Amino acid sequence: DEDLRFCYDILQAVSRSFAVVIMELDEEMRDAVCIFYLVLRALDTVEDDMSIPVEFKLRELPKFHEHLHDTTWCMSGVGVGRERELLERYTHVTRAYSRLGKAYQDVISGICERMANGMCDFLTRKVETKADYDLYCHYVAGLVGHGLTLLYVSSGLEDVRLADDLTNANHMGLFLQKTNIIRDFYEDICEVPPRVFWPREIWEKYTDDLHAFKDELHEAKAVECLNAMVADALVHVPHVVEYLASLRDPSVFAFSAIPQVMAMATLSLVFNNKDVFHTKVKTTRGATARIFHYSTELQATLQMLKTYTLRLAARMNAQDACYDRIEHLVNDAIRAMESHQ
Amino acid sequence: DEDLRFCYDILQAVSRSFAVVIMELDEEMRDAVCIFYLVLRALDTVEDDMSIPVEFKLRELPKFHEHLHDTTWCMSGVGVGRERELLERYTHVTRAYSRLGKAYQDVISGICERMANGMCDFLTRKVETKADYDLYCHYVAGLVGHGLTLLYVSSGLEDVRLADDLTNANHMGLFLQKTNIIRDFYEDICEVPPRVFWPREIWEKYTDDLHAFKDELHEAKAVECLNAMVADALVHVPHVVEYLASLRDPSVFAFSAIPQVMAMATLSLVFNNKDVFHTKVKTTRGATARIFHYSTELQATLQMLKTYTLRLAARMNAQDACYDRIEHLVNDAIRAMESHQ
Amino acid sequence: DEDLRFCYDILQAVSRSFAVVIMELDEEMRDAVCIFYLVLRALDTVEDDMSIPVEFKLRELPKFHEHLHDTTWCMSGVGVGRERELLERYTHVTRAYSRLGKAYQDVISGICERMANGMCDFLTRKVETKADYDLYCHYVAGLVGHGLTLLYVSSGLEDVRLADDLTNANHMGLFLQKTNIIRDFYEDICEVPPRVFWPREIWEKYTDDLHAFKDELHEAKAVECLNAMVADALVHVPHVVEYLASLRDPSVFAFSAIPQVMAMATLSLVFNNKDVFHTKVKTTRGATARIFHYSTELQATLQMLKTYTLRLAARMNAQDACYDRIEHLVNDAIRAMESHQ
Amino acid sequence: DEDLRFCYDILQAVSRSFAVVIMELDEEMRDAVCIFYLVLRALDTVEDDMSIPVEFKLRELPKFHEHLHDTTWCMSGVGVGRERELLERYTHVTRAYSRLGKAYQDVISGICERMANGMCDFLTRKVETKADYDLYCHYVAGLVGHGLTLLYVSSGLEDVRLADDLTNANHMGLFLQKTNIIRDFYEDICEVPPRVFWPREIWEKYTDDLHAFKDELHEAKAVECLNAMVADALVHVPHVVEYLASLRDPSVFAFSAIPQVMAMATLSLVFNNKDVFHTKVKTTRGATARIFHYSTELQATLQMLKTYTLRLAARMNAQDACYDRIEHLVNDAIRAMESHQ
Ligand SMILES: COCCCOc1ccc(C#C[C@@]2(O)CN3CCC2CC3)c(Cc2ccccc2)n1
Ligand SMILES: COCCCOc1ccc(C#C[C@@]2(O)CN3CCC2CC3)c(Cc2ccccc2)n1
Ligand SMILES: COCCCOc1ccc(C#C[C@@]2(O)CN3CCC2CC3)c(Cc2ccccc2)n1
Ligand SMILES: COCCCOc1ccc(C#C[C@@]2(O)CN3CCC2CC3)c(Cc2ccccc2)n1
Repeated sequence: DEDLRFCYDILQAVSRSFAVVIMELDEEMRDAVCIFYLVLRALDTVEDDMSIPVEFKLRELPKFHEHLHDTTWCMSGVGVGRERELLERYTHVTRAYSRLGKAYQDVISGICERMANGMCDFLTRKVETKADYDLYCHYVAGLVGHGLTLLYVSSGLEDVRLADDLTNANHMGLFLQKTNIIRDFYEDICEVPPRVFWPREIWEKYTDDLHAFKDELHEAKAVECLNAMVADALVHVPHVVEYLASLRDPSVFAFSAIPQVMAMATLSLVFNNKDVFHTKVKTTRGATARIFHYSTELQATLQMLKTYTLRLAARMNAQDACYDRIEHLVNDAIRAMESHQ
Repeated sequence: DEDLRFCYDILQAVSRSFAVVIMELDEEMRDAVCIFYLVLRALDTVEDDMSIPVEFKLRELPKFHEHLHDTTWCMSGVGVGRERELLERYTHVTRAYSRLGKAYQDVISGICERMANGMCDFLTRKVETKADYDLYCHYVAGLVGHGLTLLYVSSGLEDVRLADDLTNANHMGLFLQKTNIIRDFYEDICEVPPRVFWPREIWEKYTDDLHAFKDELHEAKAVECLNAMVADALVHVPHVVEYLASLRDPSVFAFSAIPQVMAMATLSLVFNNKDVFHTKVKTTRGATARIFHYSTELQATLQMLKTYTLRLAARMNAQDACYDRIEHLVNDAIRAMESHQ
Repeated sequence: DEDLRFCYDILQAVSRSFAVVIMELDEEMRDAVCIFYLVLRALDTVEDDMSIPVEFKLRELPKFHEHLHDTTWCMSGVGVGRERELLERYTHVTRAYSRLGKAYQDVISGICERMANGMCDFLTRKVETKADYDLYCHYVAGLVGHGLTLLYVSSGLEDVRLADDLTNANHMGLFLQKTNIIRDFYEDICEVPPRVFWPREIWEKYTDDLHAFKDELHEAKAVECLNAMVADALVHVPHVVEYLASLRDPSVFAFSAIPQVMAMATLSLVFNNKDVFHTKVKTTRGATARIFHYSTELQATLQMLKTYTLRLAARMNAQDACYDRIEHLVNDAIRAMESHQ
Repeated sequence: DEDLRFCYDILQAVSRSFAVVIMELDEEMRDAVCIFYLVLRALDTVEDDMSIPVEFKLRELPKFHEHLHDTTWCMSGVGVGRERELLERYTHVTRAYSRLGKAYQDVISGICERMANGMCDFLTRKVETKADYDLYCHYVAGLVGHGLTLLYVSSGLEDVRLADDLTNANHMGLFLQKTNIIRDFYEDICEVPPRVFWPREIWEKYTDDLHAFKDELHEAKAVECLNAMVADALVHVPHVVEYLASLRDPSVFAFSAIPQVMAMATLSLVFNNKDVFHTKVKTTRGATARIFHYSTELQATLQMLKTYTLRLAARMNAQDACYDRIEHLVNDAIRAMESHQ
């Protein structure tokens, strides 16, 4: 019992936000998801440490998942804060892993490698085009979408058919990662070395240097560039709706809907707002609470996404460049929503 | 009309959950059970209220049922909040009561009296032996099983052969009560004054002072006594199944299954759980939602009780000495379960 | 009464359907047919445990029919569900046995033995050819035909000049059994350990791996392999009609016509259907409701059979590999039905 | 001492291909390689036997490596020829295993267990994609390349850095295992039941039924497919050239180079050759004698490899489909060789 407790204790300590949503699931579902998260967290931890040689990463990450069967493996000099204790006591994670159904072990191990390999691809090349941006997000978010979906099936809580086409599942992950990449633009831009995710194929149409946006000036394009990033994100919404409306199990739904609705609300805020280049754009605790409270069933869930979407569209002028691309990205979204009510 | 609307309004107020389950019954049977619950409720409001003297209770309780024919009666000095209001306006209960079929009225009175007496017995003495434990749960729960079963037969929805041996009916109520007694340990002991139900004949083998389970120091002995308790409740599982399998009506079944399935799920969570000693362990709103949805038919019900049963035996370790008492009990439970598939 | 009650409350607990058809019969024969069924199922239960030794079967099976007196018998560690209860409390079957007339008693014994050995012959061996097929079905199903036919005779209800030739009596059994083997495939293929009854001589022509059928990428050949199975079945049809036509007792006809009609209906549904490889295919409640209702006399029976035989021919087209063939088999069937109108 | 005798004895009886290259190793390292082989050999005998329930393999194969410490362990009746005698007296192995550098023991156990679970993972599922193919070859061959590589470093004969990247080592195993699968096509497709490894993602393009590759009628699409397989295998060559060129110890190089060269020689003979679909194409013993004699030095090895890679290419012609892909892969392997000269 000491193993699973260490997992949940470090989970809540390294990702309190997500640590709350995950408590929507129960029994073995939450157990697997918890371990699944920690593994990917450990993986990303190593891949994020810049004091680690590139080669070491290029040959260790690809076989990271192999340590999932070695109940003796662990690290000692890596990890930021509590992220350290996770790698130093990984034994608890792997030992808990070996208790999950053989079905859960595979999805986790499989995704861990696929993601790890995807990370190695970007450890040697920059993110220039949108394809790169969509592929990168697919590795750190999209695949996460695949894994979870494969879990709802292996659990028997959802219809086996939910895993034929994972396009939407991938969309579920992209909507979150992108909404995040946008908001967390300032924190990521100043860090040394600077971690950039915004594709040159999008910001180059606005500036020569990206780290020139902090400056209160150029603020006119910063917005236009930001909106371009938002629009690019509003593309996944329609698919997000489709994926949610395909969920039947109440537990699996709340765990899948809460993050999405939370993202749409986040976008409706960061959209067409300069304050994104200087500080953290967060939703009010009241909005956070309610979302976590009503996103238990489709209807009410679609009912909120529908609201935030309008509060996103109803914030720009026909003078703002994207009044068109958005006016459609909004209808396309609302449509999908209206087609399930 | 208005009396009924009060009873149903006070119901969801004093006990939401049950107020949702009771909706599984038809207006006919529902009106009776709702009043049956409020009677036993107002009765408990007197027993559990330590703010008043014992000579007041042993004076009022014994003749509580008699008040059912006095639509004027009411008590205005016992209980807290809602429950307190239930007594000050007990009139509505008796009102609607007089509007019930004689058959129902009598069953509600017989149980109210027999329970009232039982409460008095344990009102001037504690629970030391297991027999005490069982006998008590009988007076406050087992009898409810008898009453309900009698109401089912009386109504005609269930066959008369059901009331031949109220043994399994008693088991139904015991499984629920024991599960609650096991979960609300910390809450009941942090009561002023402390409320204890765990039979001395049991904790006596793990500590001389039950209050030691609150301190982590005795975490081992605590969880070791907790598992002993859970083991005591598993004895009723095989019987609960039999009773649920003897029900023919779809409405009565659901109303009888849901609670049982909710208890098993809860029992699988608090099993070998130490959190039980510092907080209240509960199922996820989503899981309790999945239970209300499928506890409509026997089979679907049996596989849920099965799953949760297997979950209980899984969270078990071979290292500790309770693994044996249980392994044997889980089999008798799963056996009886498969014994109907 | 205490013994038959058990025999009935148990019969009604494993084959709800047959437990409804058996009531078409008369008290004298019903009680007999009932015990006759139980004994056989009690037998199949022994012949169908995969967590039980082989040298236990024969050593115990061929002494099965012998143990049908010795009212002091019973097996405590056999099957699952109610079945094991039938064996752990087999006693009620042996006294209700003698309690019952003996003209039948001998028939039960005769087959009970024959069938048991037929099962022994196949325990270690398996089905490689259609010869193994028709043979196996003979022991488990065909013989039930001989039996029932015999019981019919000895009861004076049917002509003694009917137990002379038993060919058709075997066809009734094979048809019923073979139809179940086709419909209950996925259910059997998923048995753990696996259960196979399909002639190696047949699927060796549409594939090289039977378990493969679970696939969705072998369909085309899987269905035509199914068509072949159905084709093989339709060979008994003409002989089924003939038998039903000979029966002259209203009560004995219904009990012998419904199962057949139910089979033809099911067979006319599984034919050229892929759904058979991922779920059980069964007649709608309304369809089966009409079957029990009309299959009381010959004419009505022959008409439904025909109707269903004309729905199995409506699913195929010229492009089919068994098309021009089945039209032949479908004819031989109708011809027979049409020669009694 | 007497036990290593049994080990080498059995070794020379079971494996006639590797037995020679192993015997030529340096005593110390050799014993571990001998036992390492005998271990995997015992494991395989289990997976490759069709008289065992696959329901008990999945439950015990993953435990097989545990017996490596229990000198009293052995298996009663499984496997034929000498392989049977292998487990019956598996003690000689385990006791010889005991007296080996703990490092060697850890490597054998690790690979053994990992390979075992890989077999179970492929006992239920089959090879449909080119992923299942590479993954399967990985479990039963790539891992062997891992173990040996680990054993090399463990002995100190090779630099500790040889274990850094095990990707090339994996390529080593795949080149051998694949060449055999391609060469043993006929021998395998004519089994009871049949054995197949050629990925559907490849042959589904050249036929509807793989078995159709035995008829002179489908001789055209048979070869065209065989070429697809050869190309797939020719992908691992470049890495093979790299791994060999990384070995510094003569003993290790000879043992590693010979098998690789032999495979390429065999591949150059089966390529575009159609006798494969009915006979077992092989290298003349005089050729495998020339290879053993010269594959002791890098340059000599690279040379032989090149000339075998060249004639494999000088086999196809313009009118051949694979012509283009072969050139690329061939010249790709060539360049790798000329790179180390
Ligand atoms: C129904 O579809 C569900 C789609 C979920 O989409 C995604 C997308 C990205 C993430 C994430 C994340 C992290 O911030 C946490 N750790 C894993 C990747 C990164 C960095 C370390 C996550 C969070 C996540 C991570 C691991 C397990 C579950 C969920 N989910
Ligand atoms: C088919 O068998 C049915 C067995 C039902 O078993 C149980 C067991 C315990 C309870 C309860 C309860 C209470 O908390 C609510 N009130 C009545 C007894 C106590 C205190 C006041 C109850 C809830 C209950 C009580 C009265 C009426 C309906 C349901 N049922
Ligand atoms: C007028 O001709 C009548 C032909 C009846 O043909 C058949 C064929 C098969 C069966 C059957 C069956 C079982 O599923 C039930 N038990 C007996 C054999 C198997 C397994 C255990 C049965 C059902 C059966 C079994 C026992 C007694 C009566 C009928 N009948
Ligand atoms: C320097 O890199 C060396 C790469 C060697 O590549 C490979 C690839 C495949 C095999 C093999 C094999 C087997 O047929 C024999 N047994 C082990 C795996 C299978 C089945 C049972 C083997 C043969 C083998 C197996 C065990 C010990 C030594 C060699 N080696």
